[PDB]
Amino acid sequence: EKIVVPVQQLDPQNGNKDVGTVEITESAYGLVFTPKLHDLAHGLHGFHIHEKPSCEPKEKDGKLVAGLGAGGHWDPKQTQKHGYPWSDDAHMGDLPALFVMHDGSATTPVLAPRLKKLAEVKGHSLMIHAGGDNHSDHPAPLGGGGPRMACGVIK
Amino acid sequence: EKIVVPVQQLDPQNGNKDVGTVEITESAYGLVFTPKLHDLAHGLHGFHIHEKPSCEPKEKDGKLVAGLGAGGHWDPKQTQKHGYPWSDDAHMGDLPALFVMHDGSATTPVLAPRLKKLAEVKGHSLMIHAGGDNHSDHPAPLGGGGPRMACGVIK
Ligand code: HEM
Ligand SMILES: [Cu+2]
Ligand SMILES: [Cu+2]
Ligand SMILES: [Zn+2]
Ligand SMILES: [Zn+2]
Repeated sequence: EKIVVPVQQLDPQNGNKDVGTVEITESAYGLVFTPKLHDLAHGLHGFHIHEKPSCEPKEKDGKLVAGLGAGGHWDPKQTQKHGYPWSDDAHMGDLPALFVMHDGSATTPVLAPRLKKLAEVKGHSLMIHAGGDNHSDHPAPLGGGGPRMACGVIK
Repeated sequence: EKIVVPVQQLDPQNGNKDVGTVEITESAYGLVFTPKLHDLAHGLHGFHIHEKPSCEPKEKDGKLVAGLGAGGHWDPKQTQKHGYPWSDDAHMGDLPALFVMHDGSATTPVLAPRLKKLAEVKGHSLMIHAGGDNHSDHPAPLGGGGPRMACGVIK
């Protein structure tokens, strides 16, 4: 089995852009997230599963915020702490960061060892942030991901 | 409890340079390699455990080849195939790639889900290549890592 997650670059004002897919598969050691993305900003990006199966924007402080409809990091165990993908004190949605090369493409797979079966992740959203991920809530909350750059619904 | 691996940039002609350490720790999901490196060439770099506890150069067909004293990828199960860290068909030494930022720093930890205890990696070497790693032997052997850029002995 695999899940093919369609991913859009988010722009609530001018309209989202299709940027490819991320394929989720089961390895013998956890779920593998294999990007097949194009036309994204180069850099190493925070990459997390968020709670709600939505990539819609939401209003906050008289501004429409991209991706905010996805809610927070997926946290079924209620750690209320952002962390490493191999830490049991981290949100279940915390994945290794996603690398976009200088040409805007992302093709480097990453493992989430705590996630074992595809059924676990259905009904949630897959988010790529503008910033990175130091896998801590310090010095910036949620790894320093910041704005939500691209998103797809996992189902 | 950790192994602190001292790492040098390899240059047989001009002399090696000290570039920091990589710390190895146990997690509940395998060994974690946490780099604390500086002044390396930027890029996504192949990162593997090699067979021999040496970072010395070795002459091959009349050329002194940096790091060749380390031997090949550590392959105790004899897969004879370079692959993903989460595949049982891959060399045991196959790690996720090492990110070196433009400022020369490497600080992004990676997981080896098939390695469980610190003792298993002692007596080997930790290699960082000039090239990348597509975790295949095609289109280039050994993921396209090419030359050996930096190394430390795991003790
Ligand atoms: C770990 C994170 C990063 C890695 C591994 C990385 C690596 C690279 C590599 C390998 C290249 C192409 C080789 C070269 O021409 O030098 C490159 C190009 C470049 N990178 Fe990065 N980079 C990272 C993050 C960033 C960030 C955050 C920025 C700035 C937003 C940036 C800006 C650039 C620019 C301007 C180029 C030149 C490509 C061009 O001429 O259009 N990089 N980077
Ligand atoms: Cu996120
Ligand atoms: Cu190697
Ligand atoms: Zn998180
Ligand atoms: Zn290998």
